Amino acid sequence: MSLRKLTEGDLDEISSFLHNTISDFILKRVSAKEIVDIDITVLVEYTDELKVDISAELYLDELSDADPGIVDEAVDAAYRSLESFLDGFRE
Repeated sequence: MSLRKLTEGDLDEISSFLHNTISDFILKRVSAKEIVDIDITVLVEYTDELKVDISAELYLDELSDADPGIVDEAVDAAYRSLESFLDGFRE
């Protein structure tokens, strides 16, 4: 481990990195202009043990047509990119 004392700042740098990771993954899956909107909430908590919880919603136009997992791929890509980003600190 080679980081800082995890408080609101560090935890939001991670919440923002996770939000961008899903957003950029959604943009490498389907266009921001085929999308009506996206709703992404990243939660991180510490109660003797560490919790990280990622909720993402992807709202396409009533005309678009995309893959039956394209959102789940973004959240999984964020969780697995977090697990390997943490391999840089926890192995």
